[PDB]
Amino acid sequence: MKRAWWKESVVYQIYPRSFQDSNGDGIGDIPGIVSRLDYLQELGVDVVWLCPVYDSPNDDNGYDIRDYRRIMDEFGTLEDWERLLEDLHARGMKLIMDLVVNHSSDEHAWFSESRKSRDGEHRDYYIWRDGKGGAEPNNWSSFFSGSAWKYDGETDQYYLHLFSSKQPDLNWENGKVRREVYNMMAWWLDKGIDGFRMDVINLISKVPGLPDAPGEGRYRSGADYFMNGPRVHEYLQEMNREVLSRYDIMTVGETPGVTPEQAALYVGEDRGELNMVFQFEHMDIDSGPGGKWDVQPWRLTDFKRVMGKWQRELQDRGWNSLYLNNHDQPRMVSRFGDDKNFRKQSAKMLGTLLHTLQGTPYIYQGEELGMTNVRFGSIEDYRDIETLNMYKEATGAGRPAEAVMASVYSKGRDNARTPMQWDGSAHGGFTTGTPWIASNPNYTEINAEDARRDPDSIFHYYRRLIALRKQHDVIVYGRYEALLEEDERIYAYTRMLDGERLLVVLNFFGEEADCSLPEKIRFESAEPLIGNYGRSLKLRPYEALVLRLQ
Amino acid sequence: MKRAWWKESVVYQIYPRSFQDSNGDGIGDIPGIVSRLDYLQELGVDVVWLCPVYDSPNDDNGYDIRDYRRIMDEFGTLEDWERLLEDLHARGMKLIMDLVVNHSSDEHAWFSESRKSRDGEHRDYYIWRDGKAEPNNWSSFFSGSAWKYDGETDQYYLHLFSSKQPDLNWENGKVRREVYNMMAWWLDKGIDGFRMDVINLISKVPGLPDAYRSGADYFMNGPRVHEYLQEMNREVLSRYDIMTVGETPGVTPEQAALYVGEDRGELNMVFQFEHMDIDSGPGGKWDVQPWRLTDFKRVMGKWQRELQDRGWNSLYLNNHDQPRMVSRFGDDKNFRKQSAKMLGTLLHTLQGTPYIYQGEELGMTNVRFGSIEDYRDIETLNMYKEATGAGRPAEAVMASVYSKGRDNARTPMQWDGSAHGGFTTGTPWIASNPNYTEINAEDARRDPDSIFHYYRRLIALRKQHDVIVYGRYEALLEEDERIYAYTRMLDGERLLVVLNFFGEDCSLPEKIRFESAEPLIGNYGSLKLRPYEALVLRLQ
Repeated sequence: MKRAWWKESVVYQIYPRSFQDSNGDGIGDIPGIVSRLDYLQELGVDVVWLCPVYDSPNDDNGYDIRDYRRIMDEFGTLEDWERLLEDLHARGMKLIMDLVVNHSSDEHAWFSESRKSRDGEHRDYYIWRDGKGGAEPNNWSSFFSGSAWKYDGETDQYYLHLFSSKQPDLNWENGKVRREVYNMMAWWLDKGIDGFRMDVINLISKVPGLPDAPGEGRYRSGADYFMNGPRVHEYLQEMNREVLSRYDIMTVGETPGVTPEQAALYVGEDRGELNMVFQFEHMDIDSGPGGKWDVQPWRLTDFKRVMGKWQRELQDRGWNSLYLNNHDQPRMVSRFGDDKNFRKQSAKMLGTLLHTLQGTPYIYQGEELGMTNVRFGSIEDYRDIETLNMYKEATGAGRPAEAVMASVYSKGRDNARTPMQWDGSAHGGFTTGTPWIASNPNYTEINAEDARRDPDSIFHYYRRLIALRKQHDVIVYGRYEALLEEDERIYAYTRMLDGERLLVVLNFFGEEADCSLPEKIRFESAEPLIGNYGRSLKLRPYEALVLRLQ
Repeated sequence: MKRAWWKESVVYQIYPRSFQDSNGDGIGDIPGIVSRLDYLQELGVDVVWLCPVYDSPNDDNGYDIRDYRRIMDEFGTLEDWERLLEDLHARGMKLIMDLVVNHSSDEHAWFSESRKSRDGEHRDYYIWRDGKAEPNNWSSFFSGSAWKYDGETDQYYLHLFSSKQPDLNWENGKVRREVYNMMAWWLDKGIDGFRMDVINLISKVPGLPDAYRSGADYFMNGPRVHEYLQEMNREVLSRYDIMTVGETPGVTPEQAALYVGEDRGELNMVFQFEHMDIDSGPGGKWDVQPWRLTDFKRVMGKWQRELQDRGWNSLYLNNHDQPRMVSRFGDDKNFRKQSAKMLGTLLHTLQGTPYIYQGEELGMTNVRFGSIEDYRDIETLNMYKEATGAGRPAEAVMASVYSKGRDNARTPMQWDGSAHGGFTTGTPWIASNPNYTEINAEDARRDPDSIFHYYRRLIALRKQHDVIVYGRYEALLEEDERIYAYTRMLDGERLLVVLNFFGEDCSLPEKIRFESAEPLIGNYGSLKLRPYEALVLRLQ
């Protein structure tokens, strides 16, 4: 439809804590990011998205912010940060920032002022309500564990904590709250950040009557009332109008459990809200009805459907973000691929997908190296307010630990927050000392040096995926139309733009499949732009080829 | 801010059923409206809002539509209707239509197809859900639950208003798309606006929550109202030159701003029910309670000040769903004339689009029939039944019906002093108030010092001064609980509207310095006081 940079951009997500350490603390630093910057520029990353790098008590790794206008002591100083912006702006690259705004820290001046009394202005900055029958005002649950309300005797009432008790949710139904949100955004936008990734933007508004959750139970989901709220769109349009407009930026949003059509009101060209959004609908292919922990077998078809559905739906007006792994999610080469049998091949084709699909590709740390989910011996080797709260509770319910651990091993978050693997030394040359979380012992195999050395490496495939992306318009803007849809072993689609065509045939299993191509897709000019392995319908295991039909 | 006709327009609400009958049936007809059209033109009415005049079982009297594209048999034919449009357009006047889109009828083509099975396309045109017993502890507006069970499908259907008013699924495009077609169907014919019925009740919280009790939190001011209205505006309302008012229950000045706002591109104006709950209390509408003039003045001023800068206020103190004003906020017995005139001054010397209901100009009073049998309203006659079940004292139940009932305003309009104030030749569907030997149109049109001519004079000056329409609002003596005073100023022009809301000291402030007294109008033809008096002095 229309052209823009963020459309033909590739964003690389950096979890600071476990990217690069420059002081031997074990916690990754911004200056550490600066040290490794040449890596990203060689890969060809265009935009960089650092996870939250603000002042936090570190209950949820930065998402609970004590001060918005201060860089987290552990990461560095505003200067160390300013360097990264400069260097990146000098390497021709861009910086994205994490907007965590529906919830704040307990330590934020506001909350410390809120809890003080029922008379202070700051009391309505957060959702304080009175208990329904000597308990919580609803049967809503926290995401990590337990209720989403915590009591305070100083005021004799509960406060909404849809996440950790240290993440008190903000009352966006207060002009003051919203107005202050815009100031901090401007504060950073005034400094030249080239975009704002917004954290759970659709959780910003709650149903006015703060209802309970039909279905009863001890503690259940209030997702029908906080998620995809009534005033969500009312505020974003204010945000755009108030702050986003006056700056040239890119805007992606963490919208969990949004339907394509709901997204269109976020992602829509003329909506004037956000530029793109993170749907979690393809993160619940392996997940089941009970929760994220309900790991279930998954059908390639139904996967292809959610991918295609989203691709087709937002195509005409709107832009799809392409992501299969973030810091909250397990790593892909394992999840949708063979971590053991065909790690390298798996990653290459899965990467092909997100790169030969329409939308803004996102890459998370280590994706390029084909990093695998981690399986530490004990729970002690883990550190996540979700993991160690799902364990505690489930074990308190008498549930088998081996079972509870099996869930942690596949659906955990620290499966992705392991010290990145740069080299084969101690801690994959991340920290000189000891890491805050154990490093996967794979670094003697999975590392950056090997990749940058090995010409047939995952790193160098992604490079080329990015390289051809900049060298053909079909890849970015081209139409989407799938083939052999019913087939449960071959994911095949075509990207066409103007007269240009692309045939992306993929094999999601470790079996040599039958490339029985249709006739609808005629060809007299086979032009393999890229291939996992360098009519032979015998497609190799976990193989991926993007033939340019032309 | 900006200028537009609907801003300096006066709408007259017509309840067809009890306006004028031209076939002795008792039921008022559209052709009957045509007969009496010279009355409205005389008064000065610019726009005419007929209540629903479409094919209906007549359960809720037009608000249950079996066919949207057909005029109710009892009212006339499309031609009889077309005449009214032509005559009105030829008298320089306009027609507003009722848009009952929230709820269809059971007899409508869709519902009869919906209930058929779980497979037909029409199944998702309405809100059918599985029970939980019933889906939710939501209650209907008339009585009982807001869900009725069907065995054919073994599920309940959402009926917020009545079992004969099945609510429509606005999360379906096919529903919405069809809504737009009928709108265009009428708009193609040249109707000069659309009064929309429970517009904010179109969208329900997706998970159909439990709250028998009010589910207002979810159906009212729902999550996709503003989403749809923009679509509707975009798809149809923008393509024609019209005026649109919306029936929005329980809307705060700020929620309205999203509906009434200039830049929102949704609705031109809305009907707030916040000044209809001054006399009402915490239990319901029936909880008649004593009311403070200050708190009344607040809700009036609040709304006037809030929507002032961008937006437009609708000025209404009685509709077909509400009791009459000369009685409610005035003395029906002591100073009917004075109560009527000062209450009219308010809505005519306040900023906004003044709405007049039938008989407001004649100072018609709330009706007190001997028995309940003399009443005919689904709401009235359903509470009475429920109340007897809880063992409510009929005396108390009727005392509620007498004040807060809807049939108070739907009695045959009193044109003259003959049988039925010259409404029907036969017998009226509802007994006519015997006041027609006192309260009538002829007397008004005759008597120069009549309520009719005061409203007319209010309508006149309205057209002759811009301050009345567009002027700024600022109140005075706000704490005073007896005198409702405010000032309307525009450019250099000022207006001082001093009003006495009771039958009994005009200690004017100095902030309001004047060196030119110019009484544009006055109830009764320096500082004084008078019973239910109202004067609009133009300080200038």
